[PDB]
Amino acid sequence: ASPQSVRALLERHGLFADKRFGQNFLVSEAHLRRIVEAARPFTGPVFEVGPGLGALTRALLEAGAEVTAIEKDLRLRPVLEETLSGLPVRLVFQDALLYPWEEVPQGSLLVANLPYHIATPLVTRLLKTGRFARLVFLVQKEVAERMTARPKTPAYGVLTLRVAHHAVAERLFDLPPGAFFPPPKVWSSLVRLTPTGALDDPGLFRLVEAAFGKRRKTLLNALAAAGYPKARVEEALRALGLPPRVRAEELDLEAFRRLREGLE
Repeated sequence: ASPQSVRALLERHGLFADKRFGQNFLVSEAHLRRIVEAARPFTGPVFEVGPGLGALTRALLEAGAEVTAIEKDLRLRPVLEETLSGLPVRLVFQDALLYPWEEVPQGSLLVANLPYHIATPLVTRLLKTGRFARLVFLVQKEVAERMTARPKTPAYGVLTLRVAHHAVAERLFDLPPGAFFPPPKVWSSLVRLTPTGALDDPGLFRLVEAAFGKRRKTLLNALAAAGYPKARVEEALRALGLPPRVRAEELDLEAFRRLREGLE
């Protein structure tokens, strides 16, 4: 609710949160409301990864969502059981990487608060299922930048292309450190993904992973390192009108698909 509310709730449960705690709790009601708005309409059940103290959980329920809140930090069990007491919510303590995503109804909604820098494993797991109608991510600003990056920019990489393959992305707004307690060192952002129904293309992503394997290598050399024969790659690049020493970061999703087809 605000820094003293949170601190007092955590202390009741013998917890101390500073910048090392592992998460950052929403204390901004204005931002809370905007997040609920981003997730509408509630046309499928919501799976909320990282409920924190349950602030968003409560707001989602009040807006008519059905929510399954999935929390990795077992220390928050007494806190959430209290804050969610008497509410129609399912509370699960589990690493979201292990949650049975293949069980969720097709058309479900995913809302995830992922405060850390490397979000790629989980985002990839969720998108590969093809089971969500909408995914809303509250992430570090730099992660949102990667998810929505243009070619030839610092943020551009495998995660950009994974997102683009499965979904249309929107960076909706940023959130300052002061919206959270403890305040994080970086700004956060809210990103909405609307899946297209595209499922994995595993051969495409073996190529894309290889292409971005080493930052300061040409695409030719990066693919050679993963066992794509240079002679075959050279020819494929020639056929596409690409520079012989073109770099992975210069290629868009369409170009990666054409390259993959060329090599097959």
